[PDB]
Amino acid sequence: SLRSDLINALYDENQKYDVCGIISAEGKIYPLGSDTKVLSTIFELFSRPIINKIAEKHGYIVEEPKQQNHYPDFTLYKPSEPNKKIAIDIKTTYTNKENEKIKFTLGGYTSFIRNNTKNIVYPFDQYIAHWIIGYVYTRVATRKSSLKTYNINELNEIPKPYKGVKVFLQDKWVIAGDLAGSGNTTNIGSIHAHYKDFVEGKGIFDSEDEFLDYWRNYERTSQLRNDKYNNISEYRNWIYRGRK
Amino acid sequence: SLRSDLINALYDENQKYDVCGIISAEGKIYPLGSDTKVLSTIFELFSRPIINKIAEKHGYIVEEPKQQNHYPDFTLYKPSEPNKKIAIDIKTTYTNKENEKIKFTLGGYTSFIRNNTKNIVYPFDQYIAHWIIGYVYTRVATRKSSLKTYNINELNEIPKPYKGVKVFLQDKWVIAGDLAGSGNTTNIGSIHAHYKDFVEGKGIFDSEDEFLDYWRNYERTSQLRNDKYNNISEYRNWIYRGRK
DNA sequence: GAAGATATCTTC
DNA sequence: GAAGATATCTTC
Repeated sequence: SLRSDLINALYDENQKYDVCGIISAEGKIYPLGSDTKVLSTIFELFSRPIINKIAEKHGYIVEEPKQQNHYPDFTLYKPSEPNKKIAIDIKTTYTNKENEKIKFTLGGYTSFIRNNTKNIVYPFDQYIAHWIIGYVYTRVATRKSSLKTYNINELNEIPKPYKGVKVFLQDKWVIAGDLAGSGNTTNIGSIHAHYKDFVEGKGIFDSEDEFLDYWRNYERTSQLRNDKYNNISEYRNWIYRGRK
Repeated sequence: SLRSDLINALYDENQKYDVCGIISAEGKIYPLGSDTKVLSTIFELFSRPIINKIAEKHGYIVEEPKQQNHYPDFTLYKPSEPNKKIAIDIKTTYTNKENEKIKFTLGGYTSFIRNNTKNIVYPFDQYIAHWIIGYVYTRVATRKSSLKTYNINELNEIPKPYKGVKVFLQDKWVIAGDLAGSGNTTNIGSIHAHYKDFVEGKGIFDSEDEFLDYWRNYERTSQLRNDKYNNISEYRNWIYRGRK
């Protein structure tokens, strides 16, 4: 499908290429940093051409936000299906040691999921799928060699600020958890699990609708949540007790 | 001085080079996006090797954070002078037009400026200077070639996601304003001005200490601030009335 | 201007 | 766990 094609394209691309720096048109190379502020951006840019290749070959139009801070990174839709859009968002996190638990922030829980037109390229109801391309890299301490510029034929001399980058595509609802991903920035937290649970889709919500509802009624602070619900069990009991 | 040499070196690199993408060790090129989450990271890395070079020419050890959200981007210091460290931060903003007013977020007003050791590589009292390397770009839109990947002999075809980047170096207190630069994430706001005034140093505070005192006592919300002070003027009257 | 969005992590 | 930090922007 588009999806299985996308993931194979993703793994493939990830297996064959290791990003090492930013190149200037004049040919000069600036190495990278080993922090997520850098790598999430790098990984976002690394994905762009892959998603578009695969998308294109499946008859889908690829549209990026024109304005800043509008979900999603990538809006996909067959021209014949304007109301069957697929939102693709790229998220990154790190691991201190290769093979340890990860967790992602899954976007706002007080923005577009609460306001059909807020911070989004197309009204939310126009999307049928919300996919997450999650990159995970193992941190690598910066070396002195990073503080230098490089030439095109010194690429492998350039040090990488990561090790073990693994990628996955999964449905946002299937990887969502019941714990906030951020505090002041009110993000949905994903499940706290190892890379494979994200691939295999080891979620905790029964459907995409349960996901959306839990998050639509999640209170911003623990004080407010402790008198309503704070985890999937208490949500269900809250639904049961009549919402409440 | 380290500073005039830094500013000049910055000017010149920015003048001789245009960042146009990320490069993989294998030579494949993914072009850049047009938002600041990309360009800030890009201008940030661009600056790394320039700052390092000038600091070493001037006999200064350069230190980046080991830790992730620890100011400053660069801690420069002469071995001989451990308590006379200089903090350097790279910040980016954009203009829809080519020469319009700009403003920067100058970092938190509730972290290291309030707790000597919070979110900072070295205690705040070991820094005798806090510099800002500011980048401004005019946003340009495209895609007629941004969603493809290029090869090294193709750097020329790549579209650059910006126009008119300008860079300046200035003491944070000298460009600090009196209005928050962010709400929930509590950032210091710079002055709202033209590129020239930042270069110039057309600030509003009397001294770095007035800058720090204003910001250390700034209430997080307007409700709290309307009963105290909300601008340099009211703050001064507040100092006068006996810090009350 | 004020508050809260964009994404992700560390601190408390 | 919660809350608040990292940086910058848009929305209100």
